[PDB]
Amino acid sequence: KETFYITTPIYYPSGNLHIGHAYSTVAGDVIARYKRMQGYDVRYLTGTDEHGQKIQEKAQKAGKTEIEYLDEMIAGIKQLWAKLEISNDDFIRTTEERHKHVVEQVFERLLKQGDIYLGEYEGWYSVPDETYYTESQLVDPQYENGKIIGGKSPDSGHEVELVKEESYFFNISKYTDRLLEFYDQNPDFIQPPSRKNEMINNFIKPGLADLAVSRTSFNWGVHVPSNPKHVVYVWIDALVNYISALGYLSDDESLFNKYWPADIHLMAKEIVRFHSIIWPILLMALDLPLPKKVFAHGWILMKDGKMSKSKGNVVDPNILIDRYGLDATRYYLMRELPFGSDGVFTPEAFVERTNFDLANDLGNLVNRTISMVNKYFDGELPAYQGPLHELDEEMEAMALETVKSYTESMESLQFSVALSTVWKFISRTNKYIDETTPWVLAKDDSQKDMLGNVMAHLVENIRYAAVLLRPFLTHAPKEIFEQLNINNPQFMEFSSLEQYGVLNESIMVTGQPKPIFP
Ligand SMILES: Nc1ncnc2c1ncn2[C@@H]1O[C@H](COP(=O)(O)OP(=O)(O)OP(=O)(O)O)[C@@H](O)[C@H]1O
Ligand SMILES: [NH3+][C@H]1C[C@@H]1c1ccccc1
Repeated sequence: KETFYITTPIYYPSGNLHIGHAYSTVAGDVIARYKRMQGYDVRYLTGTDEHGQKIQEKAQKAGKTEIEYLDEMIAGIKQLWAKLEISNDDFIRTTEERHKHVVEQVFERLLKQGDIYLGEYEGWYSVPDETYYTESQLVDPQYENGKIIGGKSPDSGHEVELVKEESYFFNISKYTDRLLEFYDQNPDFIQPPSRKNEMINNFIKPGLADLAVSRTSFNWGVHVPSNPKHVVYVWIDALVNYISALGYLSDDESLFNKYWPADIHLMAKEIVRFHSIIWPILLMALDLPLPKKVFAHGWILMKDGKMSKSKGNVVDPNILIDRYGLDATRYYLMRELPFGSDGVFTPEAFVERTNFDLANDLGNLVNRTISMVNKYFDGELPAYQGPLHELDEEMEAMALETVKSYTESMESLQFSVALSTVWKFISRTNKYIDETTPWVLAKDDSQKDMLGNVMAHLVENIRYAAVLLRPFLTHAPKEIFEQLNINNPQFMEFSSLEQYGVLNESIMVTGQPKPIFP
């Protein structure tokens, strides 16, 4: 079996996760499930970014130890992934020894190699962004005798603080030409490629400054073994999760050798710089292969901009699932919000997706079909014979073309296009009923064969849609197979879509049709 390794960002458990976090984790889940159905040996990693002042200050404010705070927050996150039915193969916490020990080895190795040297970081820092800023990067900067003496982060808009402490530096500047050479040789590395140029212009052109990779002013993080008063910079700590979770630097590196390098790192656009500059340079310094692709999706937006945990301008996925069901929540996120751009959430757009696409187009397609099979054939769906109706040959071709087009969208992580292409077919299947007017055929017994043929095409079309939706919807496909009494597990797999009309034996469909949705 060919291997496929996909990761989400490990999220800061600094508050309740929102549909932004759900998008990343569902998107990763869809690709994992898709890749498993394609016959790949899949590992899907998610986790939590638990070190740094951002978390430590949240714990102290809550009046709790960092670890009690974190266990309570991680509990909330793991409840959400369970409810969203995320098929992640592992959950990595940066507070785990399997992670901390790898971060220790990596730092000690880069110190020994001389990539890391002791200095002092004197400059601006955003605790909420866990990001170093130059004075020119600050928004609403404050001037005093012609000097910038304060300002806000350009990312979060939180006030930055002045840092002046002993710090270990990683000489990332000497890897600049090698990184630019890598981009020249691998121009498809960031997807979509429209994110690459802004990142090079913003972060490499001005000159790769040496990265402050340790702190002495607080103690919540991995301690530098050779200099324990130093704590590893949360972003060095965090990035290592992708290889630490595979048992890199452990006795048995079988998981590492099998799944590294990662096929896809998922993220939103704001942390591309960490995954596209610092991460590849760190991997160069450790002499490890680079990730194959960074897939950076857009932001889910509200009326007041990017949906943000710290801001509070949020939509809780727990509310959406409890109120409208899981299928509607997963469908909305993947369909309404194209991967390669930003998208505004509205409750109106959510209910329209939920009611018109799921309940009406798909839900009513299944109900119409089973109702007619029960009415005309007393529940005995006649076996597929061939394209007996003059519309069938062309529709059977559309079924195959839907699978082909769907595949092309899925391989480029164009989830919204894959789903749009499936719904074009679901719409055409509904239109097949309107065109064939099977109620007219039910009159004479001379048309009983053709009526059977129409029923067999409706059901095979539904089966195609159900199989293609298995990565996206975890409830609807199983419910559809149950109600149609399709029990062959092979007829739920991608290979069964290779030739139209697999149901060549008669089937008793459910005598008690229930709504597929919610
Ligand atoms: N608005 C959003 N749209 C899409 N994905 C998002 C959004 N917000 C967060 N994410 C996902 O979570 C990642 C950022 O993780 P993080 O824990 O920093 O969330 P946050 O809401 O931006 O945090 P905070 O508001 O506390 O700064 C993104 O890279 C993406 O994977
Ligand atoms: N904003 C931080 C969550 C993202 C992250 C950093 C490094 C590795 C994985 C995830």
